[PDB]
Formats: sequence, C-alpha cells, structure tokens
Amino acid sequence: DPAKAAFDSLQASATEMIGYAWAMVVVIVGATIGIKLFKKFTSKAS
Amino acid sequence: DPAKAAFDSLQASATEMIGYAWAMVVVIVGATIGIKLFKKFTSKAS
Amino acid sequence: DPAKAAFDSLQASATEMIGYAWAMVVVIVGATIGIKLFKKFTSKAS
Amino acid sequence: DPAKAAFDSLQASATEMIGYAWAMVVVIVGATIGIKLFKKFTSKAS
Amino acid sequence: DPAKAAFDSLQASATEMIGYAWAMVVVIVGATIGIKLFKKFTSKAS
Amino acid sequence: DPAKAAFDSLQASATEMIGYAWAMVVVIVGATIGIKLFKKFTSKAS
Amino acid sequence: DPAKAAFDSLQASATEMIGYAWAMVVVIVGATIGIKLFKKFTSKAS
Amino acid sequence: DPAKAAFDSLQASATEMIGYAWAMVVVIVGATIGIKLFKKFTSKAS
Amino acid sequence: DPAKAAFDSLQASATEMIGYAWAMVVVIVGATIGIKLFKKFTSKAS
Amino acid sequence: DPAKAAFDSLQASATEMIGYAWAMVVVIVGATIGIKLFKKFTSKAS
Amino acid sequence: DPAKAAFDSLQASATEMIGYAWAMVVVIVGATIGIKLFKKFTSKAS
Amino acid sequence: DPAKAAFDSLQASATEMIGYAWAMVVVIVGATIGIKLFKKFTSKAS
Amino acid sequence: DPAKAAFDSLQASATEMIGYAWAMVVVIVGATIGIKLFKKFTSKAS
Amino acid sequence: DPAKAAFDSLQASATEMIGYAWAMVVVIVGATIGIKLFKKFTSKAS
Amino acid sequence: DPAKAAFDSLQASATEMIGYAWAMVVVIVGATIGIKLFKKFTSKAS
Repeated sequence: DPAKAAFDSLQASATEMIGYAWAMVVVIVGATIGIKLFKKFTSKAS
Repeated sequence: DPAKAAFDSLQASATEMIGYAWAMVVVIVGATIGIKLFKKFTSKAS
Repeated sequence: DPAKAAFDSLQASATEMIGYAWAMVVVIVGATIGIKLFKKFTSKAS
Repeated sequence: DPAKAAFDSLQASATEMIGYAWAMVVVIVGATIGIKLFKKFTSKAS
Repeated sequence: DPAKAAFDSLQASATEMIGYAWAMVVVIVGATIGIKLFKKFTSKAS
Repeated sequence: DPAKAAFDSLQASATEMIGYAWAMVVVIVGATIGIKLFKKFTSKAS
Repeated sequence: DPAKAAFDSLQASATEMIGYAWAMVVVIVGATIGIKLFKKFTSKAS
Repeated sequence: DPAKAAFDSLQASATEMIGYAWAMVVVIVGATIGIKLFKKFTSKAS
Repeated sequence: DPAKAAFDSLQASATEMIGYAWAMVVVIVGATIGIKLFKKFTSKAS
Repeated sequence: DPAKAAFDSLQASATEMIGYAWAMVVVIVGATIGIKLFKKFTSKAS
Repeated sequence: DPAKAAFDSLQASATEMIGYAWAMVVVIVGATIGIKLFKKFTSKAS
Repeated sequence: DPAKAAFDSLQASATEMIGYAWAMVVVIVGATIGIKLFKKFTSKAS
Repeated sequence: DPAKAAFDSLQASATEMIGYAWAMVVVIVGATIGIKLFKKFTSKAS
Repeated sequence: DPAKAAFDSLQASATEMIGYAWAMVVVIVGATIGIKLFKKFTSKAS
Repeated sequence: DPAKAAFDSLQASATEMIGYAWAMVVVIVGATIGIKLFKKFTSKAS
C-alpha cells in the first residue's frame, strides 16, 4: 500500500520540525522573561 | 455483481486513510497548543 | 415487450449503486467535519 | 432518507466535543484567575 | 408533465435539509459564544 | 408549416422550467445568506 | 422579474437580524460599563 | 442583427441588479460600523 | 471566390460581438471593485 | 484599446473614495484625541 | 509563421496591462499606509 | 482466445503506470506539506 | 517515407511554440509575485 | 517502454524545481522573522 | 532550462525589495523609540 508508507514519512518529518521549533521558543522566551525580571528586581532593590 | 465488491474495497481503503490522518492531526495540534500554553503561563507566572 | 423489462432492471441496478454511494459519503464527510471541529474547539478552549 | 440519519450522527458528535471543550476551559481559566488573585491579595495584605 | 413533479420533489428535499442545517448551526454557535462570554466576564469580575 | 408550431411548443416548455428553477434558487440562496449573517452578527454583538 | 422580489426579501431578513443584534449589544455593553464604574467609584469614595 | 438586441437586454438586467446590490451593502455596512463605534466611544467616555 | 467573401463577413460579425462583450465586462467589474473598496476603506477609516 | 479606458475609470473612482475616507478619519481621530487630552489635563490641573 | 506574430502581440498587450496595474496598486497602498501611520503617530504624540 | 491475452497485457501496463504515478505524488506532496509546516512553526516559535 | 518527414516538421513547430509560451509565463508570473511581495513587505515595514 | 523513461524525466524536473522553491522560501521567511524580532526586542529593551 | 532562469530572476527581485523594507523599518522604529525615551527621561529628570 503506497499510502501507508507515504503518511509514515510525512509524520516523521513533522515530528522533526516540531523538535526544532521547541528549541527556538526556549531561547526567545528565555530572553523575554530574563529582561522582565531584571527590570523588576532592580527597581525593587534600589 | 462486480459493483458491490468494488464499492466495498473503496470504502475500506478510505477508512484506513482516515485512520492515518487522525494520527497526524493529533501530533501537530498537540504541539501548537503546547507552545501556546507555555508562552501564556510563563508570562503570568513571572 | 422486451423494452419494459430491460428498463426495470436498469433502474433497479441504479437504485442499488445510489445506496452504496450514500454509505461512502457519510464516512468521508464524517471525518472532514470531525477534524474541522477538533481544530476549532481546541483553539477556543485553550 | 439517508440524509436525515447522517445529520443526526454529525450533530451527536458535535455535542460530545463541546462537552470535552468545556472541561478544558474550566481548568485553564481556573488557574489564570487563581494566580491573578494570589498576586493581588498578597500585595494588599502585606 | 414529468418535469413539474420532479422539481417539486427536489424543492421539498432541499427544504428539509435546510431545516437540519439550522439545528446544527444553533448548537455550534451557542457554544462558541458561550465560551467567549465566560472568558470575558470572569476576567472583568476578578 | 410543422416547424413553426414545434418551435413554439419547445419555447413554452423552456419558459416553464425557467420558472421552476427561479423558485429553487431563491430558497437555497435564502438559507446560505441567512446562516452567513447569523454567524457574523452574533460575533460582533457579543 | 424574479430577481427584484428575491433581493427585497433578503434585504428584509437582514434588517430584522440587525434589530436582534442591537438588542444583545446593549445588554452586554451595559454590564461591562456597569462593572467598570462600580470598581472606579468605590475606590475613589473610600 | 439578433445579437445586438440580446446584448443590450443582458446589459440592462445587469445594471438593475447592481442597483439592488448597492442598497443591501449600505444597510449591512451601516450596522457593522455602527456597532463598532458604539463599543469604542462608550469605553473611552467612561 | 465565394470563400473569401464569406470569411470576411464572419470576421466582421465577430469583431462587433467582441465590442459588445467589452462594454458588459466594464460594467460588472466596475461594481465588483467598487463594493470591495467601499468595504475596505470604511473599515480602515473608522 | 478598451482596457486603457477601463483602468483609467477604475483609478478615478478609487481616488474619489480615498478622499471620502480621509474626511471620516479626521473626525473620528479628532474626537479620540480630544477626550484623551481633556481627561489628562483636568487631572494635572486639579 | 502566423503563430510567431500572434504571440508577440499578446505579449505586448500583457506588458501594457501590467503597467496600468502597477499604477493603481501604488495609489491604493499609498492611502492604506498613510492612514495607518496617521493613527499611530497621533496616539504616540499625545 | 486472442481477446483474453490482450486484456491481460493492457491490465499489466496499467498496473505499472499506476506505480510510477504514486512515486511522483509522494515527492510533490512531500514538498507542499514541508513548506506549509515550515511557515507555520517558524511563526509560532518566534 | 512521407510520414517520417511530416512528424519531424510537426515536432519542430511544437518545440517553437513551447518557447514562446515560456516567455509569456515568465512575464505574467513576474508581475503577480511582484505585487504580492510589495503588499506584504509594505505592511510589515510600517 | 516509452512510458518508463518519460515518467523518470518528469520526476527529475520536479525534483529540481522543488530545490529552487526551498531557496526562495528561506530568503523571504528569513526577512519576515527578522523584522518581527527587531520590532519586539527594541520595544522590550527600551 | 527556462525554469532555472525564471526562479533566479524572481529571487533577485525579492532580495531587492527586502532591502527597501529594512530602510523603512529603521526610520519608523527610530521615531517610535525616540519619542518613548523623550517622554520617560523628561519625567524622571524633573
């Protein structure tokens, strides 16, 4: 069955991209939250 | 009746593909919603 | 009348095929609408 | 009538999904409002 | 006139399906608007 | 002239069918537009 | 002219729905503004 | 020339329908913009 | 040559119809684009 | 060339609508900014 | 070769229309972006 | 029977072409879906 | 063999037309994509 | 077998075009995401 | 190969537009951030 194999391959490609997307999100969000806390704690400290 | 058998076969093939489609959708949607909640809760928490 | 009998048989065959077609349509459309609602409600819920 | 039965089934499936969506919404919103009040009352108390 | 009768029947079938479609729309839209208001009022209340 | 009469009859039959077609179109289009506006205004109102 | 009548009916249906939409908007907006002022004046008063 | 007359009639019918379409658009758009401004000014005023 | 004359006449008739077709297109397209811009600018303005 | 004339007319219609849109924007924005400054200066003055 | 000449003419007509299309786009987009910036800067300024 | 052999050969040729068609489809669809997901996940990630 | 020569000539004519078709496609598609990107980047930039 | 060779060639051409498409996508998406992050980080930084 | 050349040209056009878009963004963002800092520092200074 040609269809069975095809869908398997598609689903594997998708799984890989999702992997790459998670990596990126973690970097960008890391920095957004980083800057937010730096602004907040500096104010409270002083 | 040749037609009866033919339609049966077609309907079985279709049933199988629908199976494969559901698998894929669950993966892709899983990740979309995953990233959305991660962005949202991280913000509220901080 | 040979013609009368012939048309009757043709009309019966057609009636049967229409039956098989309805079965198939209900399956395919079932899945199309299924996936559409799953995508829509998941988004609104989150 | 094939159509009557078909629409009934579709409408039942939809009713079930709506059920699942309400469950999810209640969890997510529960937490959003939870965190908001915790932040607010802690501040006023101190 | 065979045509007159035929068109009458078609138009009756269509009228019935439109009936079933209205039922479905009312359910789906009911839930979409329901969730939207629940999200909105909960926020304003808190 | 046999032809003159024949064409007259054909043209009358056609005129009648066009009549029946207009009736049907008005029903189907009525519902399509109906549902579209219901979806649109409900959203804006809420 | 079948078209003239058809458009008239469509335009009447639309006019009615707009009526129902205005009713809903007035209720929802009434409450949103109500809560906003209650929050604001209570604070200033105390 | 049969064609000349025919095209003239078609073009007149089209001109009339365009007339009816403009009437409808003005009503629907009138209400959409109406509701949008009511929501916006009420908020700013309060 | 009978053929030469015949083709000339055909080609003239065609040229005339193309003329009538251009007139119609300009009217219909005029209105389609008209309504599209009215919808678009009204939204942006408000 | 039928096309040249057609595009000219379309472009003139568009130019006119843009004119009407600018008029509206100036009114709405005038009021939004008006209310904003009234709220701001009254507070600072008192 | 009749074909060579024909394609040349078609390609020239197309080139001219593309010219007219660019003119229109520049006008419409000019205004869309114009209104967007006016709304944005007025807000920031005040 | 010359006919029996002939139909067998035709049916074999067809079976082979279907094979080649499946190969091509899998490549083209692979890329279409690939690009679609790349566009979608990149947006959500950022 | 008269047939051999004939097919050769036909195949040459076809090859030439395909050449002219490619030229045209490149112009039309050039403009379609051009306008699409102009609309997209102008929006993002502003 | 003429068909076998033909399909092979088609599939090779397609493979090459897909190559060129990927190149273009990477450029366009590169810039879209670039501008988005520049807008976002500049705001948070200031 | 006509396709190879075509894609090259498209990709060059795109590269140029991206250039123009970056220029615009730098101007608009320059001013937005400019005004924001002027408002902020003036307040803190006084």
